[PDB]
Amino acid sequence: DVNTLTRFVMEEGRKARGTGELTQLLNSLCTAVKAISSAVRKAGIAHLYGIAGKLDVLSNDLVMNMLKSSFATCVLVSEEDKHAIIVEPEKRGKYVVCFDPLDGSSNIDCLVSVGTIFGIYRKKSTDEPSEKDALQPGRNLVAAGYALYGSATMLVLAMDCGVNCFMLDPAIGEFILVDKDVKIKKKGKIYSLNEGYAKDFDPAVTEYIQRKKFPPDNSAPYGARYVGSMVADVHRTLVYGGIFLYPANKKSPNGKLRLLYECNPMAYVMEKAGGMATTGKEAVLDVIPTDIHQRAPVILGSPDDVLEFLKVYEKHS
Amino acid sequence: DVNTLTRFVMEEGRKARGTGELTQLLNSLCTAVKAISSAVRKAGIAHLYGIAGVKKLDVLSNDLVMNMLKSSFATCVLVSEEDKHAIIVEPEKRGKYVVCFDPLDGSSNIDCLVSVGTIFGIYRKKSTDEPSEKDALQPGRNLVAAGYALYGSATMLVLAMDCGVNCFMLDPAIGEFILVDKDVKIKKKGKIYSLNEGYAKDFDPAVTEYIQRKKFPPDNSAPYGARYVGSMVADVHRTLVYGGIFLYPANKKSPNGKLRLLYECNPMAYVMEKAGGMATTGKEAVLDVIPTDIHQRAPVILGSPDDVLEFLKVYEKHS
Amino acid sequence: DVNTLTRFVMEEGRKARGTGELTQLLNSLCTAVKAISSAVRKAGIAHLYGIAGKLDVLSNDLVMNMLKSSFATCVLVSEEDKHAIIVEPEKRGKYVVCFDPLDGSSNIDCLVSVGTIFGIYRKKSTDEPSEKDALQPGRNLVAAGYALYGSATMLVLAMDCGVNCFMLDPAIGEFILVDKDVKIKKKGKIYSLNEGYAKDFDPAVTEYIQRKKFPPDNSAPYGARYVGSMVADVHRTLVYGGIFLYPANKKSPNGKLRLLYECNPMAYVMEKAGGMATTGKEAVLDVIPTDIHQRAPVILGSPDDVLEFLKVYEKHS
Amino acid sequence: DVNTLTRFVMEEGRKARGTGELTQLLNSLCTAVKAISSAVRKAGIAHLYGIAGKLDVLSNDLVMNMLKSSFATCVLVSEEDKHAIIVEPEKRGKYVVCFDPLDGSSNIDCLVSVGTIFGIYRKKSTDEPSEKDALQPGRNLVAAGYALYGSATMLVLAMDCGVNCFMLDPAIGEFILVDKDVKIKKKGKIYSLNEGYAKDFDPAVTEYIQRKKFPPDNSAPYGARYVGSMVADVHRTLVYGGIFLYPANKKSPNGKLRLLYECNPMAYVMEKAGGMATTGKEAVLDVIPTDIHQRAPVILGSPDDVLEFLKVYEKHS
Ligand SMILES: O=C(/N=c1/[nH]cc(Br)s1)NS(=O)(=O)c1cccc(Cl)c1
Ligand SMILES: O=C(/N=c1/[nH]cc(Br)s1)NS(=O)(=O)c1cccc(Cl)c1
Ligand SMILES: O=C(/N=c1/[nH]cc(Br)s1)NS(=O)(=O)c1cccc(Cl)c1
Ligand SMILES: O=C(/N=c1/[nH]cc(Br)s1)NS(=O)(=O)c1cccc(Cl)c1
Repeated sequence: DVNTLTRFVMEEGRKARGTGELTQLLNSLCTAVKAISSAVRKAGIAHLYGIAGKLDVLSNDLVMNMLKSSFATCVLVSEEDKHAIIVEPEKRGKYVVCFDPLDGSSNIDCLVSVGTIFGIYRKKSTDEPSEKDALQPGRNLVAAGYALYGSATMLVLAMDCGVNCFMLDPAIGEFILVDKDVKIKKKGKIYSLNEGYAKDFDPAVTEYIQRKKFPPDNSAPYGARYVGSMVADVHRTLVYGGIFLYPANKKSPNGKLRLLYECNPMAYVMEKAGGMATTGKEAVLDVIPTDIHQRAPVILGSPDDVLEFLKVYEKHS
Repeated sequence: DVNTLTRFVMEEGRKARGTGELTQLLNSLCTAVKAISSAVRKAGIAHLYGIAGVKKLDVLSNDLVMNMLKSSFATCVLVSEEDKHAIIVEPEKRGKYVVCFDPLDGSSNIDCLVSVGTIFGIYRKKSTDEPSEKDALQPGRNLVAAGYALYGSATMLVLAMDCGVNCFMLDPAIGEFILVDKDVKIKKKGKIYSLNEGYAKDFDPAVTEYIQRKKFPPDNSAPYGARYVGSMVADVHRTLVYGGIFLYPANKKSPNGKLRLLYECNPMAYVMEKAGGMATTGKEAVLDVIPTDIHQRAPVILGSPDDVLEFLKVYEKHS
Repeated sequence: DVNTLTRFVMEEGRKARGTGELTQLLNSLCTAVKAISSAVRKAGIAHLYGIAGKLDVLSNDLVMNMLKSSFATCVLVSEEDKHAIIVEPEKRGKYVVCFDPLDGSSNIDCLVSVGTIFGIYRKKSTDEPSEKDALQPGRNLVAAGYALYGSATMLVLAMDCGVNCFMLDPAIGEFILVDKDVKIKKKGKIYSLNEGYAKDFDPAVTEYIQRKKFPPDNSAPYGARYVGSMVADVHRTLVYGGIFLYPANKKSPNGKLRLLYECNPMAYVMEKAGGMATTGKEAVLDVIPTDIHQRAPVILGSPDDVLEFLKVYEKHS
Repeated sequence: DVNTLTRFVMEEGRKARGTGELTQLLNSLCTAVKAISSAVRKAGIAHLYGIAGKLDVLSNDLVMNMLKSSFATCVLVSEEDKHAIIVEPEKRGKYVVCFDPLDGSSNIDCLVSVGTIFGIYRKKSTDEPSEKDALQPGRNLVAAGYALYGSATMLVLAMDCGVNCFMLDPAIGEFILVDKDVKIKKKGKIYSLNEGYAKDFDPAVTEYIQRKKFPPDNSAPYGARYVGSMVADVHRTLVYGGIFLYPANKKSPNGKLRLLYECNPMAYVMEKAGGMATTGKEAVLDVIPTDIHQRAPVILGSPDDVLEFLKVYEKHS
């Protein structure tokens, strides 16, 4: 039987006998994603160019509006907003969502794949909601995922039941389930990082990469892929296996990427898919945050590859 | 005024008082590219998943381009990455142009939603003889027109001709290519390098040193950033937009590189040069190589002239 | 607040504290309507004309398959099928659905508006599901409506809460709520029927139509519109007021329109809009059917006009 | 061999060895139509209804700006504008274009089919361009036709070579040629007019219609259809045969439909497809306009139908 994202969320919902609040939130987000996809693919661009005589802002506005009006959220953290948004009393629900509405967008000039990253938490207690409700480790995530706007638009959604991939059929505006209960490869053949900054690498990253290009065990060198758009690189890592790194270098002791709405959601997907995600010192999902916009170093991917990185990291102490 | 691919080509076609054969061919190419875009974006996939309840994308793309160009009445010889021999347009349908194309480059990785693209190169038929494969064995310098469609976050057609490089965005709401960047030029010098470093162990000594300089400059400037989508169209378009360098060079294991000359390297080299950039095999100009085999490979280094020169410096230092 | 069909239905569903079955059915139906729309609008027609080297049947398959896989239905009556379809046991839910997957497709050659009409009942007994479960008077309906594939695609949904119209935004495949709680005008200015067949008219219809064209007082005669496509004429009757007629006569004593999946859901929509629908002898919604494909006469629309028609009808009784 | 509007026009443009100016006019009109089609199908309506927190006017702007920018036109007349628009000198071309950018749009509240109608003349006078330039009889037309935004969008183009029908495939934004060298039936079985004006009909019309309902030879009575939107009524007349009438009445002593951009284009299409269009007095195409917004009575369709009507017009002087 054909399955759609809306249908799959409603049946998972009916199974868990929940109130429907998580379904309303996910459906609202699904609508936002289709709106973002439409804009990203430049639908209606001819009007801008004067046929009848911003994108990251629109993306944020779309996600903000869709979630507020969902009556399922109370606290919203976005890459585009210095402070958490507190949902007005009347539209309040029990969920905290942290999102990146259009990751990769500063490089949209070249039509690079971009994406939307999201993670959903249950609010902490009865206390009037505040920014603190967002300061939660990944381990608390109820659901997470992303929409990649690549050659086609795909939504990846991870929850307790696992990871499922839905392709947007733009002819009908519907996410079709194409990959069920997906699991990452145990070990891959591709590593992904910005090698351009080799100079600043932690000695362990240097040795790990060296092991990829010159294995001392006669096996084939890994290929390298690095798009520079996190959703794109993480998606390829999920689909093909391998390793993706944005490591802590001595000048950036906490990485570049953001914990709340890039690192945590991706780590949740990875683990739900049977891969791993570490900062080097600990599981990404175990980091306890003190700032909504704080950074984290991150290495994720196939378990065999991330265990191999960790083993090297342990050696260098 | 608002300009569209078709408006642009008819406009240029009139300025030069041509027959309209090249215009008819581009129009057809544009129709096939919208159809490839639609399918790449997975419109109608719900039916394949049994919503009511065929072809692989590379095959469909090939059939779309072949069939559009044939029926254009503007072509006589078609070479595709997908077909071993040149296709010889049947006589009733024959025109004066030779097209070499890769109908869906980068498709071997379409499983992870990577940016894919269509690449094309157009030649005037030289000789007087019945058309044949040999007509496609023209050096890059003979190209009347070339470019590519990139099916990325959005769809863009890049069209290069004698008058420069023009970038058209597809508005899928109306199915028009909108001219959004006129007469494009690449930066003299960029801050990105693009190649598969995974295969460093097989690098040409010259490639190894060039890359080491990018990562640890001797003049202590800031090191370049690295990017490699692994899809040529995407890597070459970024090169064109942010400047820098893209490499797919020869080594011992592949003395002639991996990328194809007629339908990948030539068209991208032509684009690069019309945008005032540089494309080299290391020993000669990509555009100057005389082909002997329609599917022959070429090493390619292309991008900002200052990066390409700097690579040649290092390549010369190693003979 | 922006509202969609999915969000609307989940909202009305949580208010009523129902299980979700109705909502899964409406979501499935809505997905089918999007697919019918895309095909009606000829998306992908270039492939059939050879760019690379049934519509009534497809519309039927889309609805049948989406409804079957909704888990919300047990008996399906279609214009297109001789007998009722009984959903296999693993898939059985509580609703009986009666539909016309592509009303008006008869004249789709001239690109006249076509539509999808549906009516939803609850199965009444715990008997094994059979055709008989579809033999309910329209008073028994839980939901009814239609999709109109016209200049735009619109979904009109009637429930106890009233009639709501949703406009499909094809950019994103969401039906947007555009008219809340619609009511028909008390009296209209438009009469709609096939006047070409006047020689066969009942003498009551003849006189009623004669009075529309030749008022006894000094009032404006009525204008006339007849698309010949039932969804289009009914939707116009809904928005502008007036009367639509496909009445009985000597040659066709039970009219020509089908009761289960044409007259009943239009009668329902009309009555929820504060309008009327009669056979001439009784309300359409009170007819007890004995055959799934039985015909009914229908005269519907503004209450003042239908009451007037009934006045004239009775004069010839 | 698949054919598209742009390709067909180029092929035709090359045969006749023309300069390409008309091809640029037509391509520009084709682009305008796709943009109107997309607005009429309400793409991006979600943004108007607050998802991120006038159509005849837009249809007019699209057609005007596309025509102006084509360099192929000098004088433009539009249903929407009081006076002829005189193209600025730097953009001037040789063609005069009369159009109704969105016909039937007054009833679009009910999602009735709408359309775009155009007629194209070569400028005949050597005077500076002015309104007079648009005042030629329809006999002078070089090309005419319409787009019908029905259940799908079709462009109908009529020129010297006859009438051709193109279906818009909105997946790729290309009009695909679907019916070549179209001919209307010699005699039809449907008549089309607003019978609500029966009180104002002159005796010839009244008699003609009587015959359609009560044939004096015991052939089958005609069916009646009247969408009330001219493009739809005329397209059906084209596709199925029969007759479409809009005679004069007390509100419209000179008739209702506009001669320049409603009656001429349709008459031209009708004549090229082997049909007829009359005012009762003379061919619509032979009427010599004096005002750009002047109206005309029109009776058009199958030849044997218009001939039968003209006989009855004769019998009443
Ligand atoms: O969807 C829910 N409940 C429902 N009941 C009926 C319908 Br239709 S949806 N509940 S939940 O939102 O809390 C939930 C629980 C688990 C998984 C999901 Cl994805 C959603
Ligand atoms: O289009 C051409 N001529 C025309 N005549 C009328 C029209 Br409309 S187009 N000629 S060409 O195809 O040979 C040509 C020449 C130069 C540039 C282009 Cl891109 C196309
Ligand atoms: O949807 C229902 N309940 C729900 N619980 C949670 C979600 Br999310 S929907 N109930 S119902 O399907 O029975 C129903 C009841 C009344 C109206 C509607 Cl249109 C739907
Ligand atoms: O198109 C024209 N000429 C051309 N030359 C090359 C191309 Br490509 S089009 N001429 S025309 O515009 O005047 C013309 C003539 C007859 C029919 C048409 Cl529809 C168009």
